[PDB]
Amino acid sequence: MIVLFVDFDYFYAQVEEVLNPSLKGKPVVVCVFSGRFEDSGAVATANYEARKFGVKAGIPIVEAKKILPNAVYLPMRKEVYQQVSSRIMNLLREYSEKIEIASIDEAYLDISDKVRDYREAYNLGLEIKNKILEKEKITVTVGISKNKVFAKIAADMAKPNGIKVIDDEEVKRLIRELDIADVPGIGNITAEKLKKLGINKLVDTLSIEFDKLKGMIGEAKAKYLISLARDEYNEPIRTRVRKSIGRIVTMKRNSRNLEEIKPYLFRAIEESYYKLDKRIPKAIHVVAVTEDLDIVSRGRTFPHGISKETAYSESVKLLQKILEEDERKIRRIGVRFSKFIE
DNA sequence: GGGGGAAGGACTA
DNA sequence: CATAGTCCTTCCCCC
Ligand SMILES: [Ca+2]
Ligand SMILES: [Ca+2]
Ligand SMILES: [Ca+2]
Repeated sequence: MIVLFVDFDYFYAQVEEVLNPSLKGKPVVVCVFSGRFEDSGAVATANYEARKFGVKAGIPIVEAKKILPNAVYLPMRKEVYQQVSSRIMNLLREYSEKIEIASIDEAYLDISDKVRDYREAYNLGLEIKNKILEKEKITVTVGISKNKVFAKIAADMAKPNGIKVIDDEEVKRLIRELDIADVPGIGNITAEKLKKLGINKLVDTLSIEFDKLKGMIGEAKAKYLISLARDEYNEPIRTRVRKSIGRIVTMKRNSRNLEEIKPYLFRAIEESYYKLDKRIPKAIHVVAVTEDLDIVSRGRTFPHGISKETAYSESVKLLQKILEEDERKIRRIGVRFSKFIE
């Protein structure tokens, strides 16, 4: 199998650079201003000019400002990035039918039937990079290998504006030399737990009692790392299997005023439909988190399929039913979609 | 056997 | 609640 992975480089910040070219070359830091007080919140993504000085994903905005007081700090514009992202995903759609959109900034293409080998996979990666740069002026990094995991690792290694193939032999080498912390889906907490079991490489998970490994990190992650270590990993590039897809936004002030709530609910729906993409729900649940943090929800099933605009109007009715049946103010409001058609 | 929902955990998917 | 959101983990009801 030949898998080609694409990640859009320092995406939120790059998009901002594209919408305002004067920012290029200067440190740029997109942040999620949490609203608790001036500069509360954490950095979402920073460009490389900012990473040079340690400003990066997840550190407090207040700290970023101490290290780089004169950088350009911008608020998160999730909607803008989703729109720019969907267009890029549409371009990727031209290169393969088997595509798996993983998040707003990345996707996997199974190109097993479009190319005969890595040399051709590589030329295709350059084509793709050139297409996106041409259409949207956004640089991306391509990772190519025998499965999803190694294709992503290659992009992580080659970024930004890069391309890299990890052939079968290097896969065998990496299974032995790759810090476990660098494996997709594996974060710090799990990394630390394994360090403590004296595990630092994929290969290491092959010399420990499965039940001892499972006991520390869960069955799913234990099988996972193991199937990789045995170069036995092979999961299809399939549209992800999801129970429900939703979004819950925290409002600025608790409320029970139908008109005041609406906007937030709609932003929730908007975002939700962007995340649903081709998937079509039959069920919609409106979800409210009350002032005292209780969860209240009212849903409805539609034998046909729920269009975005129908979700807009049917949710409002569900929201009204909630207000009539619970007199508490609402703090957070959102929606959930489930039971998809095939 | 596994869908799928509740509530807390871990990853940036 | 106390960086937010997304997705994962564990457990239990239920088909
Ligand atoms: Ca990225
Ligand atoms: Ca990414
Ligand atoms: Ca990452």
